[PDB]
Amino acid sequence: ADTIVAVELDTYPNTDIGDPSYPHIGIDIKSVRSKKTAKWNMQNGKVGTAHIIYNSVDKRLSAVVSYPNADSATVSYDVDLDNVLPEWVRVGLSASTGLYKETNTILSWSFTSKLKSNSTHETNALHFMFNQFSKDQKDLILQGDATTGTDGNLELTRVSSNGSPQGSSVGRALFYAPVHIWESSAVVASFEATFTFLIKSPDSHPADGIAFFISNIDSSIPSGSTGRLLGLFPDAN
Amino acid sequence: ADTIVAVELDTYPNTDIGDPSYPHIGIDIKSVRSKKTAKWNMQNGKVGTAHIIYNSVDKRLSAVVSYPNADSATVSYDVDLDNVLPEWVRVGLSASTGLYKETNTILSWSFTSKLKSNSTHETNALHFMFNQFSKDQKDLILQGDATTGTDGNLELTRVSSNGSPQGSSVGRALFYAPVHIWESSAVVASFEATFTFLIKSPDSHPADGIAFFISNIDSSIPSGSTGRLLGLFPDAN
Amino acid sequence: ADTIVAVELDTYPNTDIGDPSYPHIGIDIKSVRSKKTAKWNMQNGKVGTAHIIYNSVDKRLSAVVSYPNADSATVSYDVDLDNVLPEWVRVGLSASTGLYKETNTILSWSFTSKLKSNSTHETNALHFMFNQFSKDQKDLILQGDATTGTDGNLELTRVSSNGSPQGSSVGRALFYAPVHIWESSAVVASFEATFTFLIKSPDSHPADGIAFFISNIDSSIPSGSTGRLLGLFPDAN
Amino acid sequence: ADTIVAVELDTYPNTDIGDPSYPHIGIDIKSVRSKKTAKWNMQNGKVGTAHIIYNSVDKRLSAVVSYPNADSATVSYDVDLDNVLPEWVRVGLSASTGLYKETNTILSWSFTSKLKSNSTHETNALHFMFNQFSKDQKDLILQGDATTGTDGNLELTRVSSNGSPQGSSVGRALFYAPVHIWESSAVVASFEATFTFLIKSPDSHPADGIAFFISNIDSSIPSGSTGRLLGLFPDAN
Ligand SMILES: CC(=O)N[C@H]1[C@H](O[C@@H]2[C@@H](OC[C@H]3O[C@H](O)[C@@H](O)[C@@H](O[C@H]4O[C@H](CO)[C@@H](O)[C@H](O)[C@@H]4O[C@@H]4O[C@H](CO)[C@@H](O)[C@H](O)[C@H]4NC(C)=O)[C@@H]3O)O[C@H](CO)[C@@H](O)[C@@H]2O)O[C@H](CO)[C@@H](O)[C@@H]1O
Ligand SMILES: CC(=O)N[C@H]1[C@H](O[C@@H]2[C@@H](OC[C@H]3O[C@H](O)[C@@H](O)[C@@H](O[C@H]4O[C@H](CO)[C@@H](O)[C@H](O)[C@@H]4O[C@@H]4O[C@H](CO)[C@@H](O)[C@H](O)[C@H]4NC(C)=O)[C@@H]3O)O[C@H](CO)[C@@H](O)[C@@H]2O)O[C@H](CO)[C@@H](O)[C@@H]1O
Ligand SMILES: CC(=O)N[C@H]1[C@H](O[C@@H]2[C@@H](OC[C@H]3O[C@H](O)[C@@H](O)[C@@H](O[C@H]4O[C@H](CO)[C@@H](O)[C@H](O)[C@@H]4O[C@@H]4O[C@H](CO)[C@@H](O)[C@H](O)[C@H]4NC(C)=O)[C@@H]3O)O[C@H](CO)[C@@H](O)[C@@H]2O)O[C@H](CO)[C@@H](O)[C@@H]1O
Ligand SMILES: CC(=O)N[C@H]1[C@H](O[C@@H]2[C@@H](OC[C@H]3O[C@H](O)[C@@H](O)[C@@H](O[C@H]4O[C@H](CO)[C@@H](O)[C@H](O)[C@@H]4O[C@@H]4O[C@H](CO)[C@@H](O)[C@H](O)[C@H]4NC(C)=O)[C@@H]3O)O[C@H](CO)[C@@H](O)[C@@H]2O)O[C@H](CO)[C@@H](O)[C@@H]1O
Ligand SMILES: [Ca+2]
Ligand SMILES: [Ca+2]
Ligand SMILES: [Ca+2]
Ligand SMILES: [Ca+2]
Ligand SMILES: [Mn+2]
Ligand SMILES: [Mn+2]
Ligand SMILES: [Mn+2]
Ligand SMILES: [Mn+2]
Repeated sequence: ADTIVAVELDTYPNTDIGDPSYPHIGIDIKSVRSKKTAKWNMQNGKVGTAHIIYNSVDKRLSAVVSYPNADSATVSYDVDLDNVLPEWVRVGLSASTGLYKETNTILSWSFTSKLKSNSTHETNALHFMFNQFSKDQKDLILQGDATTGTDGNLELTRVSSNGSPQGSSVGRALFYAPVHIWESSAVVASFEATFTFLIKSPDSHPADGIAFFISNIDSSIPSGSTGRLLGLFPDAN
Repeated sequence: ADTIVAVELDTYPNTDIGDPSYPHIGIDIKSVRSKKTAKWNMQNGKVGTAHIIYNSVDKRLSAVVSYPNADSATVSYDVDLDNVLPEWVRVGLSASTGLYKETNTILSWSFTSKLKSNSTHETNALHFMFNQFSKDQKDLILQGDATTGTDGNLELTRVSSNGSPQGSSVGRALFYAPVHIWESSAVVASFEATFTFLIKSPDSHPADGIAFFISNIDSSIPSGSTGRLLGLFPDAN
Repeated sequence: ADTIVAVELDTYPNTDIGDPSYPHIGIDIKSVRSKKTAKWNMQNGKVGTAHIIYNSVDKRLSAVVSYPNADSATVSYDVDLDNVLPEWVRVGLSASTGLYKETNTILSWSFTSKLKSNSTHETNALHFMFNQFSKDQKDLILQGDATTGTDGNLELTRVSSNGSPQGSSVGRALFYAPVHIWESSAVVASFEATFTFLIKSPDSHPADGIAFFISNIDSSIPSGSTGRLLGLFPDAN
Repeated sequence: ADTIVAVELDTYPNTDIGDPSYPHIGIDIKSVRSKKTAKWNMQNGKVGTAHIIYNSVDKRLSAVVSYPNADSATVSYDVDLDNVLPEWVRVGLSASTGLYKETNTILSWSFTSKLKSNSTHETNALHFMFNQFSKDQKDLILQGDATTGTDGNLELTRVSSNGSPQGSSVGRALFYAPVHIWESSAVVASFEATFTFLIKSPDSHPADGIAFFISNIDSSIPSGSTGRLLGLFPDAN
């Protein structure tokens, strides 16, 4: 079973499995039942921005989601990633739909990871920035229904040619190269991710959400993880 | 008076004004009496590295000081900088000696500040990195006994030609350009500073320490700030 | 008697002083009479992007100006900056209008300067990025009619309250901190500048242009350098 | 066959296949017979630094190799990479030994690639920096005799326990993720690579050299490319 650490932008509330009674953002550590959440005033049809940050000194994972001229939603949680994730991982974006749908369009995504070992200026780093996605994005591993190229955007879940979202869809996009997230000999290790999305829904209550996640290198979409499971978890435990 | 926020690498314990009975690192908010401190195993004659970080989401200021092949001292403190510092500040390094002395050599210094406002990828940033200092460092405002050029280093406090430290010396070096540390319309604001130093001392107990600070633009060394005041405070209150 | 090195986005052809008989971009070394130019299909009312680059290895200064879904204008020129500019300079943007006007709006501006001396990874660098300008931009030195704040933009030349550009106007904005552009002991020295502008003109032929420039630290707008002189030169020599 | 663009630090002169009669640095475009070379005063036993740069505006590939306190060798060549390399490539380091040997130790390696298309601040970038290599470097694809971990360095060619180099050895190390080197809709595309090496040789004339290269994603060591072929070319055409 995959080891997952994710920050979810949960648009549909599934109270039966622990979700709060409204759209929210949460920090999930190995389970879809968020260890911490915050109310999120999702704005249907508007481009928003998510920013995730973490550093080994504070051992605190935080996320801020906001829309232009609007209050931002903030969530933070104390977690020592050394004891949760393996040394090498893959980072990515996941999204899903179930009975209800929504577009899970990613317009830009950037990631920076830095490791500082016990030495002078000896800092190892990885940084990638996508402000436009091409049809053949060789450095991205697309899983499920995720596709790129449509107007230079990344569509995590299935969308029809006329532009409408489909139900029962799952898709992920992971950066090709493995990332060295931590090391026992690192004085300081830190990462930062940012991505802009566009969640549009024609129906009543949009579903299900988008999630930025970190996982074991060989992770793949668990079978039957559409809907509430966000393409990350095998069950709702 | 000046508004000061600093991270001190205090080498001499002044128990009468609140210092712990050993060398330590501390976080000072408008007072030399550190709001929080941590034991620091200072290594006389060795080059060490200090790393300070802060972000508006966690509103937590942290510092890590370490020497190659040795544990690192860490100190953190929750503080909302919007309520302590003016919108525009100047960042710098300060050091002093009193009855006892030590060299306060800075071998490198780097700083990165980022402000993200309510817009797409509209991030304002400033970054400077000095790995060598010249005799005529036009982008540094030197105050007190601070000088540059000797072997490409920055000597905060007075050192004679033969290479030995002088007592009752104070010196600071501030980056020329003002830094926009925070803004009411910022989704995320964060900064990071790093510097390597070399504290060498002929005497028994070295004194007094080095400090990375942030202050009002027009700040200058308070009178009598040699010794325990680290060139930052006018009194010990 | 300022030393000026500039890349001009010349909107009005002043053939009496050497201009080609059409809008163009040019590389000026100490004189308004460009050492090299290239035809530029200026698009009234549209946001464009200028990108300037230079490195001490090739000792070649190049610039590219372009608008979306349009051909870009390119101009390059071989010049050893060590022999033209002082070691320390200030970088900035300049603009002017004469009998004819146009708005000289700057929507963003970034600059990166790197110096690599004779040592291991010993690189000195400076980088600043403005994606939004505030009313009180303390890190910018505004000269002439230049102002900031209007919608988060930088208006190099005077614009009335309704939005119409004014004739006979000059404005410049220089980054506060001096920049160490070159050093005799540098293995590699290089810089890069990028800025987006919006030139709008209600009249027949727009005038006069915008220019990215590098100068001696104490430079200021020369007397009567409105119009064709772009706020950079004292005369048309 | 593979498409190769490389910058070689050739330590052994093979006059028969076109090499100058002294150690040199050269730019190879699809052939081991450099399109341009420059004399290189290789210093056996000392750590050196290579720096490669290129940009689509000047369409010029340049390299600078140097040792602390010594003049540097420089070589440049005009080449439009859009017409030589496929859109997606992999970048790496190669080295080989033949009848004669030398150690081809890489102590650090960094690369930055940027693509700016017809859009506002829409820049795609990739950057990685290794200042230490681990035993299990998951983001590197090691080919041939290349190994990592020995004192935190990357040994491109076979070396023994006591530290001496072996003859008839070839090794390469490519960054895991493919790199989007150019795009028809890019206003500016550029890259920069830097690496520090240590060439030590106990015998008469060291051989054969180190090379930084760019190739088609699926490139692999051609059969019998030890010696003068540098693990890059199938023959000496
Ligand atoms: C076709 C498909 O892709 N199927 C996926 C599947 O998707 C799930 C599907 O769920 C539809 C409904 O399923 C159940 O009936 C309920 O869970 C229902 O949720 C509402 O009711 C439950 C129980 O009463 C509540 O706990 C839950 O919070 C929710 O409440 C409703 O919330 C709205 C908004 O707040 C409110 O306005 C309503 O009043 C409130 N209803 C009530 C009665 O109070 C589901 O709607 O589609 C969902 C949305 O797309 C997914 O989230 C579901 O997962 O999932 C499985 C497993 O993950 C997958 O394998 C399958 O392919
Ligand atoms: C010349 C100059 O620049 N003067 C500065 C001046 O510098 C100060 C000066 O202080 C010297 C001594 O001053 C007092 O005598 C004491 O504060 C003494 O400190 C020891 O004693 C006090 C009081 O008993 C203790 O509270 C304090 O912790 C310290 O204790 C001693 O600590 C050592 C190490 O742990 C231990 O080995 C001893 O056993 C212990 N002593 C006892 C009795 O227990 C000072 O030494 O020089 C200092 C060092 O350079 C500075 O830190 C002082 O600031 O400062 C003023 C005001 O800031 C400035 O204006 C002036 O120019
Ligand atoms: C009020 C103010 O700010 N004054 C500035 C002043 O600004 C200058 C002013 O110039 C206006 C005209 O001045 C002269 O009459 C001419 O130079 C004229 O330029 C045209 O004519 C000359 C000479 O014949 C040509 O060499 C030149 O290319 C231009 O040609 C005309 O171009 C258009 C477009 O291509 C074409 O359609 C016309 O047919 C063609 N005319 C002819 C006869 O062929 C000036 O227009 O305003 C200018 C524009 O705003 C500025 O560029 C001028 O500098 O400048 C001084 C000194 O710099 C400053 O101190 C003063 O305050
Ligand atoms: C074991 C192995 O890995 N083999 C590789 C193989 O490696 C090659 C091998 O070459 C050894 C010698 O091979 C021939 O004898 C010559 O090419 C010789 O080179 C010298 O002589 C030629 C011809 O006369 C000159 O053109 C050439 O420049 C060189 O000149 C000598 O240079 C020195 C220094 O300037 C000077 O002092 C000498 O006087 C001068 N000699 C003369 C006669 O003038 C080779 O030495 O090992 C080499 C070094 O390790 C490799 O570079 C060779 O490639 O290569 C093949 C093909 O790539 C590979 O498949 C095989 O596995
Ligand atoms: Ca949910
Ligand atoms: Ca003290
Ligand atoms: Ca003109
Ligand atoms: Ca050779
Ligand atoms: Mn949830
Ligand atoms: Mn203290
Ligand atoms: Mn002109
Ligand atoms: Mn050669």
